[PDB]
Amino acid sequence: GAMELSMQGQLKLGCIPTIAPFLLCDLVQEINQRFPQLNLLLREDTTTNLLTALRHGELDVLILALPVEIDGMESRVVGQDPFKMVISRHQAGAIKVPIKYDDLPDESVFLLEKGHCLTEHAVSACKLTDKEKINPFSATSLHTLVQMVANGLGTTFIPQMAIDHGLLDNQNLVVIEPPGQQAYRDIGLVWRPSSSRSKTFNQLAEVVSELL
Amino acid sequence: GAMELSMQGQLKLGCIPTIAPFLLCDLVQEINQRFPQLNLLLREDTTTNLLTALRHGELDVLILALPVEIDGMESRVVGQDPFKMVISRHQAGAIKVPIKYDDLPDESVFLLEKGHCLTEHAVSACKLTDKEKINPFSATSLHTLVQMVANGLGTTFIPQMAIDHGLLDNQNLVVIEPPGQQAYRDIGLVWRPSSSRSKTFNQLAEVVSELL
Ligand SMILES: [Cl-]
Ligand SMILES: [Cl-]
Repeated sequence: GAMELSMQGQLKLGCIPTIAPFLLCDLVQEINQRFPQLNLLLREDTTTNLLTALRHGELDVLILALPVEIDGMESRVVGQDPFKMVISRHQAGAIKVPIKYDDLPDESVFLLEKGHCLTEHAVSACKLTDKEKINPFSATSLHTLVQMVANGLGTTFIPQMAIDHGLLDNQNLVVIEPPGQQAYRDIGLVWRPSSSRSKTFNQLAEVVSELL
Repeated sequence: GAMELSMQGQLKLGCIPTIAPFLLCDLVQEINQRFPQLNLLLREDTTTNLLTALRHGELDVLILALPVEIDGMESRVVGQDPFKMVISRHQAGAIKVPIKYDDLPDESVFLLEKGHCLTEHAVSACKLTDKEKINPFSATSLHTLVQMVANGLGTTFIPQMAIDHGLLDNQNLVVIEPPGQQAYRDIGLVWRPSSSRSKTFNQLAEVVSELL
């Protein structure tokens, strides 16, 4: 017979569509080795929906792009994710580098629908002020946004973690620096102040910071 | 001065999240060369939302997994996308091959939320009849579903086109054949019967069939 006897057990973690496919792959491989009793149940959803789920106790912690509205929550910024622009190789001649937005055709910049925080972060961080350059057809996923660029329709802003995880592979794209010397987004963890699991969240924050 | 003068112009194409990241990359590279004046505006959304958009004339054509409810629309099946199961390498010993669902632990099969047609297609095609094997926490994207499997939490069904496009890269997974000799989903194009662009859609259908 036998005698019966913080990074242990189950965690429900939410993450946005422009981070989850990329960073969470690395996070899972790291915690598999370093914290092998931690089981991560994962939710992918856009920022507003994740915040509601967090406030309602349906998720324990979020990995978000910041800043976004997170009134009343605890957060910790864990790193920075640079922005690049991308263009198809077959349109790369028709656009000169360094990029000056004023020299692009009108309606040449494709962006995600506004429910995705990537658009607000990229437009402000990369200083796109001329709305006439934005194409009126809004993209609805990062993959189909890139595919439209790969089809030659224009340009867009892409996070570095997507490039590092192969999003552009076999799509014959060229990666360009955007305007601005603050062309990145912050990445952070967000949780409830009343949570008893702060020690767990801060250990996870350290792991995530090492992946950025 | 100068004199002024079917696969030409703009097409709005909708596609589901478990196809769009994979097949559309190939489709864009093929049409870039074969039909260079065809501009593809892309929408990614789940099946029900795409059907509404198609019926309302907000999209021209869909690439769907079939069968799903498409009353009143024209469709054409263009190929078959096999299913596989996946498990983490570190749990691969604890699950014997060939897979018999009855020998899996209860709650070991993770599935997408029901708004994603992958779950109905995979469960019927791969003959999962024992609901006790399904984990009650539903996944909300194909990427985070795979990441939970990579974390060792269980197993799931994945479409072959995702495997062929590198979804499992660097996640230390093992690919297994599911039960059944009809373990695949049909892929098809769907459009309005009153459309005047049938010649365009049938040419696109031929291109897509060559990618499967
Ligand atoms: Cl978002
Ligand atoms: Cl769907």
